[PDB]
Amino acid sequence: KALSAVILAAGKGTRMYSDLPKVLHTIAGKPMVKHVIDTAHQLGSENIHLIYGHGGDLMRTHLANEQVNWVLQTEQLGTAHAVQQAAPFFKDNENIVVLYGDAPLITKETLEKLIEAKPENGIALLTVNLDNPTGYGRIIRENGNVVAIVEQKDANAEQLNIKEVNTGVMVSDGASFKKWLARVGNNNAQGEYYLTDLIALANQDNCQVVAVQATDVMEVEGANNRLQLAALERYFQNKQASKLLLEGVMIYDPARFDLRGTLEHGKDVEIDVNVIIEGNVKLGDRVKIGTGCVLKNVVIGNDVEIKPYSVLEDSIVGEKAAIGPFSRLRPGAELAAETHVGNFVEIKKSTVGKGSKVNHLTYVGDSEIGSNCNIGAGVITCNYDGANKFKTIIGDDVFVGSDTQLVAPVKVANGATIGAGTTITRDVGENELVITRVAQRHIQGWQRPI
Amino acid sequence: KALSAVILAAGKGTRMYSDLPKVLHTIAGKPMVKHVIDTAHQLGSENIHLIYGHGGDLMRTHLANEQVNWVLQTEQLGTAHAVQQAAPFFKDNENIVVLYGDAPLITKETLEKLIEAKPENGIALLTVNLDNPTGYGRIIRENGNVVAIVEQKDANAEQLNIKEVNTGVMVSDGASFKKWLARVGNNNAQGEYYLTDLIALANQDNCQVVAVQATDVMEVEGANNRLQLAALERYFQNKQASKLLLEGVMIYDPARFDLRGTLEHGKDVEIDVNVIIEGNVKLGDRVKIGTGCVLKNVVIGNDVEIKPYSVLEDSIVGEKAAIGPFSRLRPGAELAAETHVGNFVEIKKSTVGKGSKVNHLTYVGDSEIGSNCNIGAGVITCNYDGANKFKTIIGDDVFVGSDTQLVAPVKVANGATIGAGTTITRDVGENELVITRVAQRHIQGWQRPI
Amino acid sequence: KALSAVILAAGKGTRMYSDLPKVLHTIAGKPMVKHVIDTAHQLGSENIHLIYGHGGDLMRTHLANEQVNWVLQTEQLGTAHAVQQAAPFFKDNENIVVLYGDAPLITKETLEKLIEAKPENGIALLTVNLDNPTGYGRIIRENGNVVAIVEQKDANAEQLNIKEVNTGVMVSDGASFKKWLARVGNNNAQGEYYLTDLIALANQDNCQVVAVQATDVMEVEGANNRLQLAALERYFQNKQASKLLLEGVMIYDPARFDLRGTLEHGKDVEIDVNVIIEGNVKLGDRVKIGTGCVLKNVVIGNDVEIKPYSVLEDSIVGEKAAIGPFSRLRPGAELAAETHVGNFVEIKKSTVGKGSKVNHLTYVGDSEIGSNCNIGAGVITCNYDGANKFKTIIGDDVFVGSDTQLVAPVKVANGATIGAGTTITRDVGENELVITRVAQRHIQGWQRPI
Ligand SMILES: COc1cc2nc(N3CCc4c(ccn(CC(C)C)c4=O)C3)nc(NS(=O)(=O)CC(F)(F)F)c2cc1OCC1CC1
Ligand SMILES: COc1cc2nc(N3CCc4c(ccn(CC(C)C)c4=O)C3)nc(NS(=O)(=O)CC(F)(F)F)c2cc1OCC1CC1
Ligand SMILES: COc1cc2nc(N3CCc4c(ccn(CC(C)C)c4=O)C3)nc(NS(=O)(=O)CC(F)(F)F)c2cc1OCC1CC1
Repeated sequence: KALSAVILAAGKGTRMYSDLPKVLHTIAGKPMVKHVIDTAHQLGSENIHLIYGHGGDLMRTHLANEQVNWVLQTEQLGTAHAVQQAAPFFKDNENIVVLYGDAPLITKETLEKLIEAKPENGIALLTVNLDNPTGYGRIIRENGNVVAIVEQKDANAEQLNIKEVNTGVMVSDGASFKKWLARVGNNNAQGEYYLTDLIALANQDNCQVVAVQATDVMEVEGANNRLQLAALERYFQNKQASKLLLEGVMIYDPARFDLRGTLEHGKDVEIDVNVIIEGNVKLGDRVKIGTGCVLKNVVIGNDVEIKPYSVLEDSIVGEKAAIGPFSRLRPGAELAAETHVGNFVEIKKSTVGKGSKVNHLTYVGDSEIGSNCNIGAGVITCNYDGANKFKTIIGDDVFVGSDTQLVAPVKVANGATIGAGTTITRDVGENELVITRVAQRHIQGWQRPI
Repeated sequence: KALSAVILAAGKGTRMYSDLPKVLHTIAGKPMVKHVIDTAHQLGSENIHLIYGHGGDLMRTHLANEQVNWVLQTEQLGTAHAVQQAAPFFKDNENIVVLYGDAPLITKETLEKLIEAKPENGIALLTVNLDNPTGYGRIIRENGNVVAIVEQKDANAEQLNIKEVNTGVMVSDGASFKKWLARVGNNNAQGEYYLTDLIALANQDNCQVVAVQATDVMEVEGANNRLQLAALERYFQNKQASKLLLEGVMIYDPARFDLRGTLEHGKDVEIDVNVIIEGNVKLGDRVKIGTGCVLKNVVIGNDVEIKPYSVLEDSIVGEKAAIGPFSRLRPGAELAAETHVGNFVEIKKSTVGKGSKVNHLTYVGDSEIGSNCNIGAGVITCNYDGANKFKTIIGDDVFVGSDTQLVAPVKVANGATIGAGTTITRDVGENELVITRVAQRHIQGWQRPI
Repeated sequence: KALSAVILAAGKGTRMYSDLPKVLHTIAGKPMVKHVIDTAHQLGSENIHLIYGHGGDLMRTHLANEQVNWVLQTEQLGTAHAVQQAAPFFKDNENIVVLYGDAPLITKETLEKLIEAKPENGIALLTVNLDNPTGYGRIIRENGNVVAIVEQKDANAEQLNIKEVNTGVMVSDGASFKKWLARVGNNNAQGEYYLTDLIALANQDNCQVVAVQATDVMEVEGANNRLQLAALERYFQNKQASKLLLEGVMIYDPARFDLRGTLEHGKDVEIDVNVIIEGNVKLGDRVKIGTGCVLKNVVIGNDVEIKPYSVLEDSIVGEKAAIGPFSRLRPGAELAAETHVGNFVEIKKSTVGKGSKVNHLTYVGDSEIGSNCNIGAGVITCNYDGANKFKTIIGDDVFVGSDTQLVAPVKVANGATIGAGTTITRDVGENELVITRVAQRHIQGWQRPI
């Protein structure tokens, strides 16, 4: 059969103590609900029906590009009534999986096992065994077969002893859902339609209710507060780190590694402790990343070593280049092959050509630097106090002496030499040597405090 | 009844291999004994009797402000004799809890349970179950009731099998203590009065000895060496991190978070991995703290983002300000709302006014900077080689060009413009433009090494 | 008896996905096989027979100084045939222990227990119990005594139930090895001589085969991929951290500590979270190391505090000196007693004399600085665009003003004073005051954009 999904994402998440709605809280840099959407799609869902409510505007701005059918929940009438709002879109002959935007770790493999165990015209539900089943809905079995679910507040002494609980995740065919949902009543103190009633309605229709137990508890675990979110984050990071390790990436300590995005890697990549990878990061062969580096949306060529406490964003680094320690690459930094970037160096929106070195205490912004240049310590690109930010153009084989200020817009042609302590405001021609003429007083026999 | 406490804090701590005495070793930045004092006070103790001895001078300097009664132990005659020194201060009608300055994690709740289980004229003692009870005093029970305690060196084959051990923590009324303590003899090889004898003396007086078992082993655990101290530190940090998480603080990884002081927080506060919080730190709503930051005695307004590897001490930061990465705030740094502090910037004892930006490679000390100023890269506040450190005063809307040295004492008035590479020694007036006139040699056809 | 060892180190390590051979992958900064060699030597081995093959050239370059007998494996004919290549070197009357260069954690103590349990003319083998023995060779016991080993692919339903497995580690006398090895046939599908056959051959010779069970599973664990390597690294680091803690080093969190080399320490040494120690590091008494520091091949005198995010390599630091935060010591940095090195300061191949201070935004290379000097913020040592790197010599009691460039080769004698913003190219004499004479335009009524 075909498949479509329903994700409940309307909940408030009061225990989060947040102006953000529950499902928008992130795991590895992306909202909980987004993980669930991706799994639903990877599962093969034709449609994804996102049921939303609380913090609606924030949902729509934060998930604008998500390939989903937006189903707004006006009146809060319980989960069965919410899914019923998505029900008119169900095709009779397709399976419908119900998921929760606050249980982000649910896997493709487990859901595939659940679908395949669904009997024709029946229900398949996910259940899980807990040492302490307190608070959750108990799974009721008559002679092996599943007949009902009983919540804590209704459970008798013996029922309270059942260690198998309801995860809320279930699969059934479209027509069955439409059929059973309509027959759910709200004769209760809270006056709302509970999704769990569908188990009894299937049994009363003499349809099979197969439970599939999940081996991994965390997979069906929901984050109701930030302690629980942190537990989920750590599990998810460990899962990501294990994969990379078995693929051949050396992570010196997976427990001190963070991937918040996607990583593309070559072979013999080494990643030291306390490194954070964000956005889209591509690493070529034999790249070495030292402790405390942060890489966000970067492309690193082969044989690049990144020394400790370097921070890179939206940057490109050519093969055999050397970065760090304490280097800052800001958006738009392009380093060609064999370039050197050293301590306390900031590079913004600039191209640095092959073999050029920028080794200490320097700021380069809005600049184009050619090949084999020597950019001295204390060199700074700046602007006049004016309207917009102009560019600095440096050619090949240029020597820029220590503590020189390059005032944009300015051009320094091939082979030029610029002496230490210079203020460059006029264009420098090819093979031109610029020296600052200093004026100094020398005072003899000046004695310092003894 | 009323309550007072006795804390044994005289021990040497040889296995620490330290010139510091055992109890002065820190958990979360404060001495072990200080945790115990605070718990004793929170418990409701009228008096706290600190028994001290080894490293006495260090105790008195390190705990000067502690609201305690200082009881010096001259002769080392065992624990019963030490408590006896505090005994003349016990009121007959008050409970007395005995605690240990090297078991820092003991909680208020557990101690409340112990006190309430104390029978009139009886004793209540804390005990705990261990898989491996080796080395510790075994709890001896006759037909359910506690009669004696037997140490390893006296325990027979069967007694050595008892898994319940003595934590040393006990409660009894004042008069009872005075009474039983006096009756403790020292007829032993080590020739000292053991506190444990009080169990037998109570039983021989036909008084009840109720044991209260502690559920959490770490709570009654003492640190005898630094391995054990580290285990205690990690437990204590995890307890602190859990609280903050349930209160709504997002700590991306509680296992890589350190709080060594007190934290005050608003809502939607996000704290990335490897952050250390020391002293008194106040965080407003929606503050973002990136990886590797250290905050010590700071106040952070709403909506401030602190980028990675920033270190702040005794500083104030206004709302919507931007700090980091690689920023240094030293004591006396005050940043007004909407200010910008960037990489490799050091700020010491300075006020920076609203909307001002200090973005790269800069040192500002002893300075007052107004609103909407632009402080260029490489700008440095300095002094003449003289006696004391003078101040630099900058008004509103001032432009200070790159790599400019401001030589204090100097004043730069509202709207002044200072060109790159300048040395400012004379006061700069309002709307005054200061440009350095450069002298340069230009040499054509200078060829660099090929 | 005497002892010699055989280490199998020829394996490919395909699952590592590396151009490095398996055994050259590092634990704590040194190749797996090197740990095994050191243990073999500490055990008391007269000879160490290194069997090698895959990535042979890399082995020989990476292990050049290892005191071993290099035994090249040309034809890959199974492990029994490999050890047979080392067999002509075995002395009849010595014990021979067989080890694996990919099981790096094997200890001296466990191997001593194995040797001593070896019966005369018999075999002693290491075995270990596993919950899940899947994939490994099962230990077969007849009435308590060890008779054979059966691999997964030959194991029947019941044999597959045996939870005791073969670690491959074994001891026997030289003559016995030579004797049993020769009698190993290769009548199998893979056509290779298996070392395990020696158990059956000993039993058929009516010789005792004693198994010694290992209590610690990780000790006999081999790293076949990088996930497993990381598990081994973490175990090994925790073992190293525990030792240091019990010796009196305060490591605030052993789970965030990394030692990749050797550490020599005094008393009351404090090491904050996320510190990496590499090469040979010596720490005197009461040294404080803050978070995120990296120390590689350094000597730190007594009472030195190293503030956070400092990186030191091949450097020497005198007693009571102050380093950091954000300080860089590059090879050849020597700091005398009571010196100060502050934020965003880089020091390369330079000596800094007693009480001198280098506190902000400074680069010192190839320099000699005397005692009690004041090196201002923004000070830079540089060179002319020439052939080699020349030296800067500064005497005692020199004041070097902010943002001064020192152009080597140059000498600044005792008691000289150098004003801010200076370019020093000529030698500065004793008690000479050098001030830069500035030329400035002042323009009144210059109004900035409103
Ligand atoms: C963010 O939005 C959500 C998320 C959500 N998530 C979950 N779950 C996700 C979390 C969860 C669940 C079951 C069990 N555990 C315990 C675990 C298996 C040990 C869980 O953690 C189910 N249930 C929900 N409702 S439910 O509990 O009634 C579902 C039921 F489990 F079937 F009962 C639910 C409702 C919801 O609001 C939409 C409502 C308004 C229409
Ligand atoms: C720093 O000063 C201390 C701290 C201290 N602490 C402790 N404890 C604190 C530590 C402790 C304890 C019991 C059991 N465990 C094991 C645990 C429960 C698994 C412990 O770790 C008791 N006992 C002490 N003495 S004691 O062992 O005799 C107390 C007794 F447990 F009752 F016996 C004790 C003495 C002491 O010196 C003062 C003496 C000179 C007057
Ligand atoms: C890097 O080089 C190596 C390392 C190596 N290591 C190991 N081991 C080391 C790894 C290992 C081992 C046994 C069991 N476990 C599981 C554990 C005890 C739970 C292991 O992890 C043995 N065995 C090896 N061979 S073996 O498995 O046949 C040895 C046997 F275990 F006796 F069978 C082996 C061969 C090898 O190549 C040389 C061959 C060409 C001559």
